[PDB]
Amino acid sequence: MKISEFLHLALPEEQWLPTISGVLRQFAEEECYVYERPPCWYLGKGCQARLHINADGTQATFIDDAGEQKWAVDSIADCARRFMAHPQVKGRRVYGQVGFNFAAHARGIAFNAGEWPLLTLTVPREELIFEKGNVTVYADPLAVDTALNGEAYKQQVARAVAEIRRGEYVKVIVSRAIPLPSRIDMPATLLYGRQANTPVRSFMFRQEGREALGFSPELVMSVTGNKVVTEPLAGTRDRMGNPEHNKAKEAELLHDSKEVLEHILSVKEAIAELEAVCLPGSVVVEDLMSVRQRGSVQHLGSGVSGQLAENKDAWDAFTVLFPSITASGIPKNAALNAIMQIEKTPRELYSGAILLLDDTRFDAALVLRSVFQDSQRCWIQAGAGIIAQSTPERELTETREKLASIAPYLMV
Amino acid sequence: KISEFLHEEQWLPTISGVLRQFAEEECYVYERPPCWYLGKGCQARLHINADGTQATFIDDAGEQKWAVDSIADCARRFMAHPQVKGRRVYGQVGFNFAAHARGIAFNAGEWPLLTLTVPREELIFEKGNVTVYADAPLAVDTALNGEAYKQQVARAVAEIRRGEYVKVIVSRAIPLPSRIDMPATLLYGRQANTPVRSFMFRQEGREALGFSPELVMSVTGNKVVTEPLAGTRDRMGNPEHNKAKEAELLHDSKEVLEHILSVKEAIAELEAVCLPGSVVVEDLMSVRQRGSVQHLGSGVSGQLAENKDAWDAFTVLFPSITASGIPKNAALNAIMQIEKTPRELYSGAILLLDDTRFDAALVLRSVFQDSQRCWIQAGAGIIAQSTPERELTETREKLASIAPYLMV
Ligand SMILES: [Mg+2]
Ligand SMILES: [Mg+2]
Repeated sequence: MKISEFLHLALPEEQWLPTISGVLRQFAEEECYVYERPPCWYLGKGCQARLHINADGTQATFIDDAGEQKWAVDSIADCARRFMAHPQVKGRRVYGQVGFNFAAHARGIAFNAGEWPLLTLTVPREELIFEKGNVTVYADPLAVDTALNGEAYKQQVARAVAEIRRGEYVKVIVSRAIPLPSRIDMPATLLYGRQANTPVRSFMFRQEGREALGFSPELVMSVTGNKVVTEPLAGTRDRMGNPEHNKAKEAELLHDSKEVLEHILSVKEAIAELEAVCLPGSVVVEDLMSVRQRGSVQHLGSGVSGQLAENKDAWDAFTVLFPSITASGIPKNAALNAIMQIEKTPRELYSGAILLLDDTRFDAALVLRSVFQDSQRCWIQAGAGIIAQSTPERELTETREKLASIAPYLMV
Repeated sequence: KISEFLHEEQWLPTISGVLRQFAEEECYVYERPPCWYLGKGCQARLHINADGTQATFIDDAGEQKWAVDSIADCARRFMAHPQVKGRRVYGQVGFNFAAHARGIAFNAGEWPLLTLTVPREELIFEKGNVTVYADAPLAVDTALNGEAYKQQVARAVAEIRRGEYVKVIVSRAIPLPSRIDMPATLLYGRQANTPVRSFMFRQEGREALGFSPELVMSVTGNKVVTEPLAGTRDRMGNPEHNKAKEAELLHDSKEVLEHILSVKEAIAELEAVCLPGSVVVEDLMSVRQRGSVQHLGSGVSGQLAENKDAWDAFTVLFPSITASGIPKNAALNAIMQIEKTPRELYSGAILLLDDTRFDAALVLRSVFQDSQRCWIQAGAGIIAQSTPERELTETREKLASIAPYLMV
């Protein structure tokens, strides 16, 4: 039983995000969740009920006010379904994070565990929903050098290009972590970062000593009723200039054969993924290869949709779609294998998903253009789609173009 | 009126037989799985002459001249005519229809811009039955004159790289040593192909036959579909060869780019005539087997707007982007400067209109003959990245879909 209150803040638009970050500052050190899905910002505080999957997928724990329960881990998706069905959870927004290694675990691909949970789902104790200067309450500058270690990355890209030329796989996203000098101030980074971006969703969370914040450029998946959508963005140029340099870069992208190829190969794989969980004949491209503006960078983007088959649910669709093809590679299983052989730090949540599940929707945003901090590390991370035609130098520059989406706006 | 219903392997042979038995008679043959249609004679017809200056309507009662300010409106008038309404109509649309509909100036050829015919008799071949309704291979050298075509391609590449337009189909006509036996060529060529539609028409001393690899348009009720194919490799080797060429096609950046450029234009074309938000890609860039060649193919669909009919959709979609170019009007003008023989029906459409459809097949992989010329024709979509030698070879791969099956 939660009490609710509605407040009209007589606030100008300019003050809406400043007010949201100011609330977040008041949350201090408490566990919390922030999700932007226009026209709303959803803020959760504390933990009423949580599902926790540990880093190697061997232990599932359900926690609520009756205590901890261990659940069987025969399928993480079944644990998720059990969570969502629970009396503590039905009819409440659930805030979730899914780590990169959830994929290897679901697919029976051996992997070296990182430190972060594979999956968590949380119902918060308190919530604030901001919309157009109204609020509903439910209650009971860093300098970072993105050029550094750029040499070792070019080598990783070389290896990938060489492995693609040998036929091992067709596309792989190779990424790099940039260790940061200190922990960051989440509220301020959210404020400055967000105004410098135009993401499909924004998020921030703090849970069990781990935090992340980011400006998600695309959906892994959205399900509303029986309709499932995925939004592959792939093929990039900067937009770090005048409207003229940007338009020239847009033009240079829409017609560059290499980028078009990398885009369309990814879209075809997304179609194939949806066809696995959808009614025959229902999978269509609703928007084909249009340019999407994302702060420092612009990308070719497509929207693909289908109707879920009678025997499939949103967790089946999620398991197939995860991680985004555009953040992993083609064929997906081969690219996942390659990422674990080429990359030398755990991705953790990078290239994973942030979830908001509610009455009408299962919403899953791709974790890119994000910052991560825990007891051991504080970092940003960005990657690039590598294909046969890729060259190490362009791909290093491309990772810098993407890092410029967040790195300038990291605040202490 | 059904007259006879007499109970597949014998269908082609029978069609050939009609064509032979009743030569000197106008005949229209159309394949749309699971049926073949054959029309004979002429109960009513609309004829648009080669420069689009005269529309003639003919029925039994005689001949009429109709106002020809809009060819589409003439076609609509024919379709609502009391002698036509409720009957299947067999049609053809020449390349220069587009120029005319678009108010682009053109040099007229010899063939009609548009004909629509209601036959006097019809045979329908469906599920082991025919239903009757009533009131030597010639050797062709496809290498000859390739140097002239390569200069044509080089000129288009030059114009594209100057920014004059993005894509154009440059084609070449191959004059044949003799007239061909249409019904035998139909039989022999059909067996060697897997087209989306087949046709053979004979009308007013002109004949054309072919194995259409894609639809310009199909309208069924309010749903409009178009089927751009673009991006080609041979399928003329062993299955190992052919599967390797299919994989090479799916990953060749030049082919994928020329394909997606075309698909995006087809989307834009459908958006011009469909309900906002209804236009989708039902099939994105899958390989389509077409005899000597395999192609990247997409299927694009939409719901017609309340104020648009199938003729509005046809005039936007014609000729196929994949047989003309991008932007379409600029490409049409380029074709008219670059090519030196009239396309006539090449890159045009064959139509079948009935109770449950407006179907329009793209005219490629076809042979043509009249009182003056006997020829086959094939082209290639040229973009900034094209190589004249490759495009020449591609035309020869395409021509191999019909040239080996030309029967005298
Ligand atoms: Mg890229
Ligand atoms: Mg081609």
